[PDB]
Amino acid sequence: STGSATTTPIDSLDDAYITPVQIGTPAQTLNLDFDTGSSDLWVFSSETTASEVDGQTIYTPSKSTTAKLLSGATWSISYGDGSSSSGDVYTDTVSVGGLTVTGQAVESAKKVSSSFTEDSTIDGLLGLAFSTLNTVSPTQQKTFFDNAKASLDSPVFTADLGYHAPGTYNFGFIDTTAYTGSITYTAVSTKQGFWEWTSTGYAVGSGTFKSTSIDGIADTGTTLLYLPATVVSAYWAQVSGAKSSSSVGGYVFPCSATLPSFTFGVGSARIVIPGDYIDFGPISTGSSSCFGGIQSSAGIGINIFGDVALKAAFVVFNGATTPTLGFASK
Repeated sequence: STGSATTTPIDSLDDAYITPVQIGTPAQTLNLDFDTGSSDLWVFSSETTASEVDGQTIYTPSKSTTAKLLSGATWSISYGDGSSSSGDVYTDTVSVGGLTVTGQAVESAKKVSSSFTEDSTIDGLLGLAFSTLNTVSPTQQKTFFDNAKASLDSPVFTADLGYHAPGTYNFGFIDTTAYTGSITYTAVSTKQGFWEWTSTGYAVGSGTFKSTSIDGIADTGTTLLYLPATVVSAYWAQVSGAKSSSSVGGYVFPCSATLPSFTFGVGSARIVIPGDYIDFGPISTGSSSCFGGIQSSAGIGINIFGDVALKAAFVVFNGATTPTLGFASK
């Protein structure tokens, strides 16, 4: 089997991407944030505290003839940005782009933190990291991809995120019309539960490539590109007036600037992020100070190849017995 679904930016800055997902019988369609950095499929629901729902579409398990309460199971998750959610668990039928899993754990939120409430466009998350990170207790549950893998034509999914435009998540096949050149595959460590790999270095604009190993994670659920402070300083030094602002929380730059590109290495191959992809717009409405899309990972503990990086590539998440990642230009 295969599936194919369009993923769409939630706003004009590509702050996140949403993908429609059918849950239950009859189908209830929710727009979920596909997140290769976590492993829980959770939704706003009829059980979510009413004051914490503000415009999201909710899953109502009592209206699904295939929903079954997973007795005794709870979940609770905290994300790197400080947001969180928790609740109980149903199993139900879940379809993405024509690909159907029966018995998928659907984690129904009883509580969500304020940033989720405040984002009316995201109805939940669909985790695509490794199932070892799933938070369901006392019986850990599998991701959608893990449940579908055996049925897929090939045990892979691909992310093709657009810049200020829709893109595509495919399951079970590699669309050879969606990229240029070849796909370069690189080793993955699953020891932390992430799609963790080592970039071979970087360049800033037309500058010379620096060969240096950068361990990090391919994370569709993180908006920006978080890299070591040395790398980030070298980038922003090429932008007149750019500075790190402790009060704003990262590098900012004059909105009048034209940003240089940023290149990262995948083995001997190179992925070029155009300068425009690194502009996240005014820090507050009407400001002439703009927020940068490349930020330091120094306070995270891990480097994160988020959407800023991934949207410049066609990315293969290869879930073969030994997982790997593939990157192509597009």
